[PDB]
Amino acid sequence: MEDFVRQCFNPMIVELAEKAMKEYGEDPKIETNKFAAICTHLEVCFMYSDGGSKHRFEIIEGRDRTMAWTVVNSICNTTGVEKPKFLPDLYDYKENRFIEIGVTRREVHTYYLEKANKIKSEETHIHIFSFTGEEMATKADYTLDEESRARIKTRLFTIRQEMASRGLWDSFRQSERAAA
Ligand SMILES: Cn1cnc(-c2nc(C(=O)O)c(O)c(=O)[nH]2)c1
Ligand SMILES: [Mn+2]
Ligand SMILES: [Mn+2]
Repeated sequence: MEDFVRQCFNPMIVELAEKAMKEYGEDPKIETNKFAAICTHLEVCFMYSDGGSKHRFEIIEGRDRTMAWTVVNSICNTTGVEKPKFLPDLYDYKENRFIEIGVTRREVHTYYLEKANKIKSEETHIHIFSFTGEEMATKADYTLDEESRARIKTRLFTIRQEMASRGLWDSFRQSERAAA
């Protein structure tokens, strides 16, 4: 499993996963499912930011916690936007709002209401992707164009197929159900 992760994602993502893992106190060699999930969340987040005009998105995910909070504060103190209570993943300079990306292995609408009640924000936008090509967003506003969202969708599934081609998909979808 660990070997798969390291040859499936790019070193830059892999390294960023390992960092966040050790911060929480988690061993990337023992909890290899959480390893793969973080790598995935990262990738999805980067492809999502890619998706706008050059200066559009601010990437909050992947940074160091302290530095990430400093970024948020800078936005709130400049746009007027209400400060969130938990760390989002992006900010949209076009739609004047924060974004939270999720990647789940259970239902889009199940994961949505777990994240929304956790943030309790009438301003932070939400967007959930699935390993089955499904998506849900606050007020059904999906931010990006069809082509962009479809690419991430495609990719997520390619990983889903890839794990299953080694018999790691069952264990991976079970582990998220084992977490909640
Ligand atoms: C219960 N749980 C397990 N993993 C997460 C989780 N944590 C984070 C995080 O920022 O720590 C995410 O961005 C994310 O998408 N999921 C939450
Ligand atoms: Mn996050
Ligand atoms: Mn997220």
